[PDB]
Amino acid sequence: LRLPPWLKTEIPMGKNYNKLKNTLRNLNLHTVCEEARCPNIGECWGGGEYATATATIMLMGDTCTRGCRFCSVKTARNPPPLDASEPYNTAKAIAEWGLDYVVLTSVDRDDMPDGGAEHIAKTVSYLKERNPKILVECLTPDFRGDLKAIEKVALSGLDVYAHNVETVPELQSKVRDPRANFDQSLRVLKHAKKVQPDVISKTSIMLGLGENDEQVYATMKALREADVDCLTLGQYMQPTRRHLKVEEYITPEKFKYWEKVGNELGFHYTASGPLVRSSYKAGEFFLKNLVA
Ligand SMILES: C[S@@+](CC[C@H](N)C(=O)[O-])C[C@H]1O[C@@H](n2cnc3c(N)ncnc32)[C@H](O)[C@@H]1O
Ligand SMILES: *C(=O)CCCC[C@@H](S)CC
Ligand code: SF4
Repeated sequence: LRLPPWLKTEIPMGKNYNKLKNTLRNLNLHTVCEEARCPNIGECWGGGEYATATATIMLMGDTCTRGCRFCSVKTARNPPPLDASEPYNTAKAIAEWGLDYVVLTSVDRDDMPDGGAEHIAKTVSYLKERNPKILVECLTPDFRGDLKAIEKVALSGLDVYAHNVETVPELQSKVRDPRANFDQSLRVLKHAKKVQPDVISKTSIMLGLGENDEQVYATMKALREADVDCLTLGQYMQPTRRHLKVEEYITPEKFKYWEKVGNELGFHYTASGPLVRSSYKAGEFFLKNLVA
């Protein structure tokens, strides 16, 4: 039981924030920020000085078919069916908020035959046909290794394909649902490079789940062997008392250390920090390292 000082946040202020909160409920859309109970809700939904207010619309309802021990998203054996109007409503809300870069994610839908690859592809297609110059990033589930489902999402005009390994291979069984493993997540990023050679790969790992420095170095080196372009490192924070406890709060100095090691291995940009999540300032990192 430890409580750190550098992981403290603020109660969400509602200057430019209720516009996003009321838009998500007008279209009956969900977001991973509210379900996962992220502390960076105020920073991402409301730019302090000059930060475009962005969000992470979570598709296919607020209930996941999997039960990951680090995630607080609701889990049910059979979630409600797909909403056909979700891909169309998402494209309207994103263009309404004036975003030049958007990130989209969804819960795992193991009950769907394609796992929702067609539903995600229609959300990106409706969003790119409406605004061709907008940048889209998809935080895609593993689809249980369905190479056809991964191909359908990667060929939807996607700019950055994102799928997280979450933690080191030695902690896949304790942290993630058994339907997801380390080698499976790498085959999601590898196949996205084969089907779409000009795509940008991106993944996110979490620290504080019992991993050591030796295990983290081998994971990043294996990701570079998978030709993964981008990497994200962040401190795992306990969502609820029912979930996993934090094992070790990584110091901000060591968080900066892995940023240099990522630059050594050749990662196009390594975003590391205690509060750094997968989509945390993802558009700001795109403008600083992925142009030229
Ligand atoms: C809910 S997942 C959605 C992607 C997809 N459903 C999957 O997991 O394969 C979105 C992100 O939230 C993050 N997340 C959930 N709970 C977290 C926590 N307690 N601390 C840090 N990150 C968390 C995970 O890292 C994950 O990458
Ligand atoms: C608490 O740590 C949950 C963090 C959720 C991060 C979402 S908003 C983006 C990956
Ligand atoms: S797959 Fe795991 S991390 Fe993703 S929404 Fe479901 S329980 Fe949460």
